[PDB]
Amino acid sequence: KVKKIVLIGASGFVGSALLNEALNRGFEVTAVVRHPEKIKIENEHLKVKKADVSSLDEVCEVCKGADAVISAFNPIYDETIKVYLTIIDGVKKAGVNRFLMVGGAGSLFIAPGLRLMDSGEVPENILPGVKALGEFYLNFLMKEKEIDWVFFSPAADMRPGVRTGRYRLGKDDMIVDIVGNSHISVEDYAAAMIDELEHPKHHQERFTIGYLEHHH
Repeated sequence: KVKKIVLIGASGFVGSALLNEALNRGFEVTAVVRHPEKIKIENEHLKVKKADVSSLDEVCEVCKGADAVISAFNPIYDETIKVYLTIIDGVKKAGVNRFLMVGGAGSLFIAPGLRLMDSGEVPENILPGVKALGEFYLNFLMKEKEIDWVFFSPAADMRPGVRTGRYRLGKDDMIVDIVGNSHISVEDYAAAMIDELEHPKHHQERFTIGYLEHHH
């Protein structure tokens, strides 16, 4: 079973949510962040380390021995795509067989043959980053066979909320509620990610999540 893991980019709303969810469930975690000072969690199953995510040798070194690696790394952008690659290649060179990545909603279908990125529904101010993340999955992950990867596409609108434990799990189509909105809490997204880590249901593929009920 999976016991020891490395969490790359264990900061921000998502990285922090994954960090706490994994420790609370008995995992021994090595969190890699740019600013260790921001983390004040006290637990004997936790190690905090700094690494140059853009350096292949540094990513490879910190992942050695791990049972699995989860990356929550974010975020011109041809440099970004380049970093997404260095991470997965660093993980493969370390010998780990399971890699889980926090994805985006851009590559999800909102209609037959139409992905969210190409629809115009994405806010102008974040389109560049959305496209780069979607392109990495589509043009790189989809051809990878030398590791068991999982790209987890969150709902179009993800923010801090409640850990309800109730939601729909999908594959490639965006999940929307009765009102037509696609959303999920950061806490519920993390709970699902650790569920996939603890009890594998997906292999070399992308899956997604979203609420079915609507808040009032």
